[PDB]
Amino acid sequence: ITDSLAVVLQRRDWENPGVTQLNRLAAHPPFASWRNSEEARTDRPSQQLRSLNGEWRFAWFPAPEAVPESWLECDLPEADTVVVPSNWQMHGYDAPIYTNVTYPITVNPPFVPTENPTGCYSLTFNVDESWLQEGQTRIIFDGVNSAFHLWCNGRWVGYGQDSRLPSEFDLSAFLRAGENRLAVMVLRWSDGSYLEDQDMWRMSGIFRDVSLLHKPTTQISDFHVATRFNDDFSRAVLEAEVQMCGELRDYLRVTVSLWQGETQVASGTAPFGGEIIDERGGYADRVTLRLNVENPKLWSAEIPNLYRAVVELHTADGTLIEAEACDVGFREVRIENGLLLLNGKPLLIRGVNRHEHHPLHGQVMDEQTMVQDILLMKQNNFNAVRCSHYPNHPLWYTLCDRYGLYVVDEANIETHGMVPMNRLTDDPRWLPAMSERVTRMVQRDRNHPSVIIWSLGNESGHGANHDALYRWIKSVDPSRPVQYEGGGADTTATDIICPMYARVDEDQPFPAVPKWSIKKWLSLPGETRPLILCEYAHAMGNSLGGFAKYWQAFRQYPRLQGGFVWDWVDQSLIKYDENGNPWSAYGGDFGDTPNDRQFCMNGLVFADRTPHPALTEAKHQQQFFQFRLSGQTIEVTSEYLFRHSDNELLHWMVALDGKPLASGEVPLDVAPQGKQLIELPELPQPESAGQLWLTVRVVQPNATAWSEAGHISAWQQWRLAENLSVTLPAASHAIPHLTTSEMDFCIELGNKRWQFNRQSGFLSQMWIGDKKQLLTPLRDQFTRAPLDNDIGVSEATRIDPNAWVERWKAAGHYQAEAALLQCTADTLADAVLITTAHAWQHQGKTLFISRKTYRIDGSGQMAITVDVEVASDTPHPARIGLNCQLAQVAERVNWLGLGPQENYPDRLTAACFDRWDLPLSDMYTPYVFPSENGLRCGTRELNYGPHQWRGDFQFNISRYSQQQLMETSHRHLLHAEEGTWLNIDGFHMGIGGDDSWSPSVSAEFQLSAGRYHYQLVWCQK
Amino acid sequence: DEANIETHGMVPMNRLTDDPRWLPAMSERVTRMVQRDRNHPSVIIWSLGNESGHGANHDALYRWIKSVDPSRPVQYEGGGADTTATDIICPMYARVDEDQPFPAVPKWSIKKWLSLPGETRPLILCEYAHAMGNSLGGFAKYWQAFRQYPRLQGGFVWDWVDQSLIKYDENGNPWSAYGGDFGDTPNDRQFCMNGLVFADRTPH
Amino acid sequence: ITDSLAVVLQRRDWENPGVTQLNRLAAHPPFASWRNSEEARTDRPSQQLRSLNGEWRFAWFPAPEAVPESWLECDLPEADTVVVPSNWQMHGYDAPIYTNVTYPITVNPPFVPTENPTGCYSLTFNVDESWLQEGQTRIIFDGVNSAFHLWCNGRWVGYGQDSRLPSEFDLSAFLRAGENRLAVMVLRWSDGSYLEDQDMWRM
Ligand SMILES: OC[C@H]1O[C@@H](O[C@H]2[C@H](O)[C@@H](O)[C@H](O)O[C@@H]2CO)[C@H](F)[C@@H](O)[C@H]1O
Ligand SMILES: OC[C@H]1O[C@@H](O[C@H]2[C@H](O)[C@@H](O)[C@H](O)O[C@@H]2CO)[C@H](F)[C@@H](O)[C@H]1O
Ligand SMILES: [Mg+2]
Ligand SMILES: [Mg+2]
Ligand SMILES: [Mg+2]
Ligand SMILES: [Mg+2]
Ligand code: NA
Ligand code: NA
Ligand code: NA
Ligand code: NA
Repeated sequence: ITDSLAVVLQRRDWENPGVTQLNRLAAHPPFASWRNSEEARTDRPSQQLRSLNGEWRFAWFPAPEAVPESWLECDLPEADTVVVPSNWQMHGYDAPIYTNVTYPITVNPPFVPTENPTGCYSLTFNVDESWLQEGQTRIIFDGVNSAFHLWCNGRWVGYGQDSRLPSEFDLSAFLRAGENRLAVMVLRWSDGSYLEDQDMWRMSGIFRDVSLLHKPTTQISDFHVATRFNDDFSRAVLEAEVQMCGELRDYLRVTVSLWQGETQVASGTAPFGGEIIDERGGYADRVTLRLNVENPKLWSAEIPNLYRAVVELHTADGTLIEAEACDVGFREVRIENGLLLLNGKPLLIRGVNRHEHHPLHGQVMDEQTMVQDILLMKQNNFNAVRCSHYPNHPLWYTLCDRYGLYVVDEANIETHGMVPMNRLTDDPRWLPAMSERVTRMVQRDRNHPSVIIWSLGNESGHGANHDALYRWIKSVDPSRPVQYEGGGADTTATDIICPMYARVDEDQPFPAVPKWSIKKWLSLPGETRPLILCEYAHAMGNSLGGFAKYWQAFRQYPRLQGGFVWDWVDQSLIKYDENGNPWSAYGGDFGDTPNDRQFCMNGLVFADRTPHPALTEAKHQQQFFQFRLSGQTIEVTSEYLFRHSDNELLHWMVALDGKPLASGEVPLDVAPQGKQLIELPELPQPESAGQLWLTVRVVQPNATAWSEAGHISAWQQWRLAENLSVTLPAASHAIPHLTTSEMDFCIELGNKRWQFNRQSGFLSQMWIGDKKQLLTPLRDQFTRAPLDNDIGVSEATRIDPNAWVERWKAAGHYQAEAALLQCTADTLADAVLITTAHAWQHQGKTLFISRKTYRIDGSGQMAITVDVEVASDTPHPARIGLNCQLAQVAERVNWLGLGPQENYPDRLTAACFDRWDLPLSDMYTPYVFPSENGLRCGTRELNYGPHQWRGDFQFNISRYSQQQLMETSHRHLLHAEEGTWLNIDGFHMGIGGDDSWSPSVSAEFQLSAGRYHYQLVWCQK
Repeated sequence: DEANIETHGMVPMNRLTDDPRWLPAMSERVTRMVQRDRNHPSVIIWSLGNESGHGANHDALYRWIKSVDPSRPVQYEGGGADTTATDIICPMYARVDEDQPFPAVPKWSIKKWLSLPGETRPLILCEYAHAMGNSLGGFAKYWQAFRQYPRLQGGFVWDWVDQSLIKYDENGNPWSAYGGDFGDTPNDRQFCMNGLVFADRTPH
Repeated sequence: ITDSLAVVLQRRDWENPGVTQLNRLAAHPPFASWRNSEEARTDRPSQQLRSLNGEWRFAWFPAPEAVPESWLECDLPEADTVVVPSNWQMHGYDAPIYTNVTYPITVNPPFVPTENPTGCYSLTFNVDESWLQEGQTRIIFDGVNSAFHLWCNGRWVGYGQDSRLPSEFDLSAFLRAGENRLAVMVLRWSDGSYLEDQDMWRM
């Protein structure tokens, strides 16, 4: 009766910040309750641990109040069978929502909306009775979003809040032998929601594991590990504190053993009872052991050396009651003199922020995925990750511990949508709620070596609640520093200056919470902390421009110790078309309102875990080896702090315009932070004209746990020389033949023919034989299909006048009208010469002026010359080039320039100058939300079909016009056009990326010169 | 002004104070006081309570106040009288010249305490000169020290009035009662009597 | 029904450190709500402020569970008339205890003892309706030791812990014009007790 919904729901615990849990047990590190040492030791699987994951019964309701009492007793008829864990929105029950800042619900804390989607989960299962006899049996919910009530065998059990941490309950008193039934009522909204405003998809359900744990009545209730070292790390002290629950008896003992794989390194045994702590005594129920270790093996992202620790609770006679264990890593994290140190050295964080997201599973995680991520990261030179913005699936930590990644554990608190942001955080009333959120995380994760920094959450302003919490940790766990960006990134609540989106050299002086250039920030009067950006280089779409600027600063300023890119994967979901075709969806794609469109897409990889081109730039900028070239010597520098170049091969090679003339292989031998000199054999001195370039690569001969054999970890290239061509084109036996008409001019030469329309002034068509070559005339082009960055947050409804796109639009760039100023033809002794002049205008203003010359000789080549003038008072144009639609369509693309991936002016350091050949398809970048893409710069020769272009330009080539791209919102809606679209740019604006909601392209990358010149050569084979 | 928190009987004393679980409870206790009394000029120091050992909960609370009300210092004696949780060294019952070196929470002579390596805070005894019955011997010793050492800024005597209650004899005669006088068990007898004045407010 | 003891006491909020209050308003400095400057200025007395101190009706029980639902509705027969504020031990209801360090009860947080002396206080009073028309009306307990539940006109209102600070509740929705009745159930032990071990008389 009191177990009745009617009654339980009476209280509406989900609308009371004062109630965050009911009868939930206390937090702690991971238990298995092994009943055998070896097992625990070898991390086998414990039988006192049982998963309840699988098929369950589900039913959905628009509101809690609509639930039926029967439910408690009996399963429903209309119930469905579902797999757990999972997100109900992923099963079509309701929609997933995608907002960033704005709360999905109405802001009226601590009130949630009357219509609050309820998910009734139920499960019937059997229990061994042996369990029922002795010991304790509890259930564990690794993750339930957002809040929920629980019943067992018809009996009300408890309540819980905080979608990201475990919830435990003692079932011991509700279990019957044999068949039992669980009834979990889960709710979308709760007061907890107010603390969970992360910019992610808003979902719900039992998205994390469910289990049962059988523990002895007298058991290990908790334990902590700590390492201490001597000044040189030649000796450590493992110190373990253990707490027990149960019946205290003098024959109880505890043994802690340290293992190095097969070897037992140290052991210690003792009886309960601590040292005096105060006037009343000590902890009778605790005990602390101290193990000494000589020449311990240190743990690091570079070399995750691990040890295993075993905690055995037993009697004096030797009888074991139970065992617990964990992996241990010897490392010391400390901030000293402005620097963040690890094991004595100063780190350089090559980090990234990462959400728990699966295109198919929603927020549900699994080993497989996790590992994928890890491997990728490692493979791309990352060494750290930030749990944006809640505690992760437990397994994660282990993996990181094992694989080697620095981690920032972050509390599940974001109140982004409040106003002002710290409205809650500065309120005592919410303190307790917040507290729970921090404390619990700590208790759970504190023994993992990979965790090196605690974080109080994200975007929640700065409030006293923070200060208090910050302090709490400090007292409880002094082994790791604490950071928090809210309220200015340098408050009393952070041990590190951890801004987000601060620029390298430019200040953004917002009131109250200005973002200084990072170099300046460091030097403010009185400032002494290290600086690490919690978020930077917004990777939304075609982005990452400027990345190198950061890396360079990082490398030059000691106190700038890196940052975490934003972010790992796109938060895109799959949908299907009627043909059962899957496609990537984003904000509003589920009729979800309100929503933030593509904003959920900012990763370096696609949800499927396929890389965006940007990834490469990252990998390159983050390499662990740095090169210097001096004469014939290569200087190599190691950015490793702990390892030696023991799996490194250096391949080098020389080529002339793509023609390889020499290669070499040299094994690396460099100590962490050391230098290696590399002597080059005498280099070739070709006569032929061209550019001589040197290229080095670093290879990993042997595979690793995270990499294959032959992995490339670093590269670098240099231009050795140049041999200017002083040659002359041999004579032609003939010369083109001009032919006027009213409409045009005709140039003929053999099978070749070119035509220029006299009204438009453009080269309208050209033939080879009887084959027309263009579907569209060759013309000047000044715009681009806006990048995400070009758009920012401008919306049709709510336009952002400073967005590039906005300006371009307003300027009429997108719709200016060309006007022939002049067009003439002339016959020279050795060729035909055409000259034109056009003007683009808009509303009486002249934006650009394009003056060209086309000169066709007897060799059949057409040389083009372009000179443009840009009004100083118009917004710098996205680009300056030409375009046309070629009638032909080929398989491959071959060029001599920067490659092979997409590269832009402010994003091309990772690219190499060579000869590339790819399939047309590869020249396209399937950004979910479409825009200008696939460009390659620094090109000297381009070949497609019978065509060849020469000069010095950048280009792109695909089947989609810029207009198409510009007019389509999803990749899945593009359809190839008739021939091949080609854009050849003399110049192209940068892409930016410092952030995606303001103009982020640096001046050096803007087309602000006023006058531009370029030349080109076109021919056929 | 002192928060309503004493866990004296725990064991060890900070059993609760060092537990997150009790944090919220404790919090309420502090926060609320502050919100209520902060505008009174007479209040010049906030105190986190009494005899509850020293626990993280304390640190957090200490900090909270500091942030919210920077106008007054915060003190707390628990756990040694000189923890990170107090702006002042505020022991109770430390002697003028003699040290009482209890393990973990020794009570140094107050003159010595001041000079410990690294110590810089002022010292004010939160409790001293136990006025139980025929007492107060030695009082002058303190006063003199106080007067001679700048950093010794005084203290609060323990305590004002006797905590005695009235009872009646059969002749309807009233009489002062103490521990166990109500059959109350267990009890601490006269210990409730340590004032400078009698409950009626008549001076000792 | 949900206002029923049977139901309310179900939860045993007094044995849960997680629950320290229910529907209690937020803390703040002292208000009078003067409606005239001068008054406030000269610290006169505000009429938006009313004392409920005086004679009330009291009844004592060895345990909460022993209370009678009737109580909610109707005053008791065996109820006594008492002055408030006051300490029930001072009226002979039970004994005052004098321990210093040692807890008066058994140490088993957050558990309190089954026999936990309950004091049922009740009060019937009249409310001007003008108050009932506009504005907000709340009640204020300057001090209740140690924990307690509250009802107004038969309706369950809230809960509170911490014997030394005020507890406030908005009555606005439970008041009727004219006659109203308050029912306050007060408890000796509560989880709060674990935080109130001062060496003083336990009342
Ligand atoms: O990828 C989204 C990021 O948004 C930033 O917040 C911006 C927000 O995008 C913008 O709409 C608003 O005008 O300004 C905010 C600046 O605080 C976040 F800060 C990032 O962490 C991402 O969520
Ligand atoms: O007036 C009583 C005072 O007792 C002190 O505590 C003593 C206690 O009296 C004694 O029985 C025990 O052995 O040692 C305690 C020392 O911590 C208090 F500290 C004072 O504040 C008074 O309560
Ligand atoms: Mg709640
Ligand atoms: Mg956000
Ligand atoms: Mg309680
Ligand atoms: Mg005491
Ligand atoms: Na640096
Ligand atoms: Na985003
Ligand atoms: Na002095
Ligand atoms: Na006393």
